[PDB]
Amino acid sequence: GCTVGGSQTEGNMNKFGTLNFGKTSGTWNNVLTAEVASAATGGNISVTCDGTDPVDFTVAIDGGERTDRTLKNTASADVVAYNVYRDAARTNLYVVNQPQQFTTVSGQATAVPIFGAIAPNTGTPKAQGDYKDTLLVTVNFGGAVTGQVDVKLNIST
Repeated sequence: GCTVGGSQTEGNMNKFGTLNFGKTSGTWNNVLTAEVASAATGGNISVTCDGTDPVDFTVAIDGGERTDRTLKNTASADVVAYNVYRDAARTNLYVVNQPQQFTTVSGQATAVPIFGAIAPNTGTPKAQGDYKDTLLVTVNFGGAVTGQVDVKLNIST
């Protein structure tokens, strides 16, 4: 058997972790980054399987609450687009609903890295406040577990 590590059960859902982009003013000049911090330890989500042989699994991430990976501040209608990648260099997007291919490492927890990015926004001021989204991450073992990742950005003064 296999399980997804770092997950917490809360009200008949699994919470895998948080993708927190931090704090910024309503415009910003740099790429904003984040990495999923698991609910349990603040590290990567992972997969562990019993037995010694490697196991094939996939990881698919949806488009969030609005389908287009946008963070939203409820008070305003304002949104900020983002995306998630498997790699630090952002060469490998988690395409919406398309599985990424993994193998477990024998006898070890196997990381499922999730990197977030928000492009610079030098020209369009966003309203102050908390921005949120929730991604659903599905882990399927080729031999299924869905969890929530809470995405966060705060726009301050």
